[PDB]
Amino acid sequence: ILDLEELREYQRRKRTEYEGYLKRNRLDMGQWIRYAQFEIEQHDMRRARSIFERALLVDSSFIPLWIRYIDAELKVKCINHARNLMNRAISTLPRVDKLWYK
RNA sequence: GUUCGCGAAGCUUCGUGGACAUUUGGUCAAUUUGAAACAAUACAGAGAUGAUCAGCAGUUCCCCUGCAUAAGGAUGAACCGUUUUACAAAGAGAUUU
Ligand SMILES: [Mg+2]
Repeated sequence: ILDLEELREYQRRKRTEYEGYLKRNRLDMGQWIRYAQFEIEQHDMRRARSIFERALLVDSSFIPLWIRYIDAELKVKCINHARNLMNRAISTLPRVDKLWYK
């Protein structure tokens, strides 16, 4: 991964692969988090955010996804957004203990 | 042009007022640059399983043939890979205040 174009090519390919894996097992939720992580690594915060949102939409009742997303939000010192996300999660799911605790 | 009236010249001819009839067609403009596919060459090449082979489905932001809610398409196409956290409790040893 020397040049920018090379990176783009790599990244693009990876994204495509992820998409392919999703299209079959949309309801997986491990894959989605992996994808999100990858996006985060790539330092495209938008993309990562989108992916997480998509995952949530697929399976709202999946705490791990929520928590990982929150972590990601916090990781990038983007607290306000993270806070909002947390609030949303709480609204969605009150009787799960964990979100509140987080 | 048709004509039904008026006014001048010789029923014939000019000059007039009316009535009749009244707004088409274009999502488009004629060769490369607004998107057809097969074919061809080269290169490989055939689902499980040790091998050979049948058929059926399944997922999809892939379609094709088919009148088709028949049927058929390489098991029609891509799926075979990546896969480290709602993560705590107990015990032992070490440096810092
Ligand atoms: Mg066959």
